[PDB]
Amino acid sequence: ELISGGWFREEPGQAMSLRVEKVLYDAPTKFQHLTIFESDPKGPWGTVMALDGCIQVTDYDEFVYHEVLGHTSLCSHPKPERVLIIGGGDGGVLREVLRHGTVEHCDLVDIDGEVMEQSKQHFPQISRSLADPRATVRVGDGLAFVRQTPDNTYDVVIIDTTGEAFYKDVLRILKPDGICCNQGESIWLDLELIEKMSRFIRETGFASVQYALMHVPTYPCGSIGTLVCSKKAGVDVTKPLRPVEDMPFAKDLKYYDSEMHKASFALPRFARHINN
Amino acid sequence: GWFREENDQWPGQAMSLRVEKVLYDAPTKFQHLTIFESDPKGPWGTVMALDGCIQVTDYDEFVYHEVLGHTSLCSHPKPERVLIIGGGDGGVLREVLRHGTVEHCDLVDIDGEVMEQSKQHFPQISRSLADPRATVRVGDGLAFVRQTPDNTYDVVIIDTTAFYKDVLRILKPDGICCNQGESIWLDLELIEKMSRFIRETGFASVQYALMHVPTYPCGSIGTLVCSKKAGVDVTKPLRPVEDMPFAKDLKYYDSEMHKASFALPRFARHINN
Ligand SMILES: C[S@@H](CCCN)C[C@H]1O[C@@H](n2cnc3c(N)ncnc32)[C@H](O)[C@@H]1O
Ligand SMILES: C[S@@H](CCCN)C[C@H]1O[C@@H](n2cnc3c(N)ncnc32)[C@H](O)[C@@H]1O
Ligand SMILES: Cc1ccc(COc2cccc3nc(N)nc(N)c23)cc1
Repeated sequence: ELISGGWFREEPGQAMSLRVEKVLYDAPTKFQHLTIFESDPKGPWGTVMALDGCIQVTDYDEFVYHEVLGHTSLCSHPKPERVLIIGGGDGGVLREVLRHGTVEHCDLVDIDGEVMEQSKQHFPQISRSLADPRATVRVGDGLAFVRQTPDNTYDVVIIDTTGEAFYKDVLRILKPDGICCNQGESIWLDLELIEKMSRFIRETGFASVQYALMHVPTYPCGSIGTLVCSKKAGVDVTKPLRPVEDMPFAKDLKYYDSEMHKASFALPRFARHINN
Repeated sequence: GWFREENDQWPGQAMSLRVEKVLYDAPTKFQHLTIFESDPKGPWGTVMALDGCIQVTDYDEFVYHEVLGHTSLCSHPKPERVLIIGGGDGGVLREVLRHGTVEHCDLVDIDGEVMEQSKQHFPQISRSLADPRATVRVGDGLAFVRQTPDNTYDVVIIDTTAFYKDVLRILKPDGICCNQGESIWLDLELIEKMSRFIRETGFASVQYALMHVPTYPCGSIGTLVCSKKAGVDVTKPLRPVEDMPFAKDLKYYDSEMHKASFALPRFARHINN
């Protein structure tokens, strides 16, 4: 029950407010509250999607997190043929993955079928990937999906979502050269959580884990990062194995390139122990 | 009990912080100055705004002060005399003073009430103001540079809320000017203009360095790093901070972050080529 002309508010002791031009969807789903609106056309954001009160997608900045997740992982892999995306119901990470000609197939599993339906309706430049015949899009819980996946199925697993048994399944379903990249977390709000997850994922049996920081302006404090995790040892994910500049789509990307890839693993000194 | 930030140039958008206690709120001869204690449940601590725009918080002031102070002084072969225009809070100056090469720093800020309030409410920032190697002037930086001799400064840092020709003129041959330089998300066209304008004034190279500033609108800002002498690749450090004894005291800046900060998203990269 957002109203056109009203203001959408996101909140300890800080709030962000964006004026609403047209409400497109606002209702609880089976799993979470989903809000989609056209923002004030006098500002840059365009259409906005929020999940339980928190902006997840906007027209203006959607490309950052999708390009970074899709390319930092696939450009770290020698031949990414088969890819899994867990979450990603909006289609953005999938759109990026499908740019890569080496990809033969990509499975995507998101628990909330209404997010994909609403992204098809109101974010066609993000969600058009979901109709690709190289993609199999499924509605289900990713926890159960990886539990039921055979050993050695995927070259790359991306976890684009909003436990010890889960990560051991991710490690087991990846092939020997496997690369995983995981949910965004903030060096400003979540530093302790990042340092724990990084230790835990190495302990689980990944050979290396490096955090890649990116400039997402609509995420709280304006950055987020992903842990890029290599199953095999001797792999340096911080310098691209397969530079995107050698691929025919590089000029179409709005954020990512090789210079940003190498830059993203440089952290502010207070966080640098995450990576060394 | 909320401070609300919203600027006419970015319509239908706002950021707000809960106010625990108001410390100061008055116009000044030049601008509106607001200082408050923010919610103790949150990280920001004490907050200073000027004309309704947050300029400093206890929590993240290190980022903008380290980037400005160290990107510029680490890009200079031997920075002995430094000018700061603005910076009445003391933060750039505190960073500039870490450097053993610096013999003297002049700091010229138009607003004396800023410095006064900063000594009162931000002592861990404004202690620098009392340093024997600094001279602090209340006054317009536009007038100050006009009345400064050619070839006076190694580094000019413009930390603010004909002029550039004067900055170019007062810098020695190998001089570096660094200026606060706007958001790639909300003012990218202003950065393009400024970059071209400074280059045509006669700086030989101008490069934009991006940094993560969590209390700034959309979480980032950058500075334009400008060299009078050509061939000067500012984007790699000439005096790496790691060879200096205060390197581990820093909370944000090091040489990996220096190099990284000049890598721009593809949509903004035409600022640097
Ligand atoms: C919209 S997407 C985040 C925006 C960046 N593209 C986050 C999705 O993760 C899904 N999600 C959350 N938990 C799960 C599980 N357990 N399984 C699959 N998908 C999940 C949720 O439905 C969102 O659509
Ligand atoms: C607070 S500082 C903000 C950045 C975080 N250190 C911005 C300062 O610039 C001063 N300022 C503004 N205009 C001028 C001029 N024209 N000259 C000098 N100082 C100036 C102003 O009073 C602020 O303290
Ligand atoms: C003073 C000022 C702050 C931010 C901005 C632009 O930014 C935003 C605006 C509104 C809502 C936002 N909500 C989220 N999540 N993120 C943002 N960056 C948001 C402009 C001006």
